[PDB]
Amino acid sequence: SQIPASEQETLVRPKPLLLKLLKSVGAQKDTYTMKEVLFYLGQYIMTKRLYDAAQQHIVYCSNDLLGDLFGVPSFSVKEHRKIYTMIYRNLV
Ligand SMILES: CC(C)(O)c1cc(F)c2c(c1)C(=O)N(Cc1ccc(C#N)cn1)[C@@]2(OCC1(CO)CC1)c1ccc(Cl)cc1
Repeated sequence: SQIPASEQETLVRPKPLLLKLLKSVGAQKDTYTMKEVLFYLGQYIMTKRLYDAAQQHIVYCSNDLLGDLFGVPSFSVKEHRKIYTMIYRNLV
């Protein structure tokens, strides 16, 4: 665990383009726990194949709405506080 359980559990409201992303992989609500947002972001990453076998912990999100939302061309799945901060930029 890198992120406290209580923080993972908290209900959040995605801004519209993050909601678009979540809805494109089957999410059907306006509010989610951060853990739920992360689950659907993972579904999106795996669906769009934003990964590479040579660097298995890197999400390659350039030229993708996810990259626009997070403001980076790539990031490491191991850096959870950095991921949370990128999500917070996208919550109401
Ligand atoms: C192959 C690759 C690049 O290594 C990869 C891709 C991937 F999509 C996931 C992982 C790894 C991984 O470990 N995940 C779980 C995770 C990672 C970090 C945090 C935080 N803070 C929370 N959860 C991901 O989702 C996994 C899954 C849903 O749980 C089945 C679809 C995931 C979710 C969301 C984000 Cl933003 C980033 C990553």
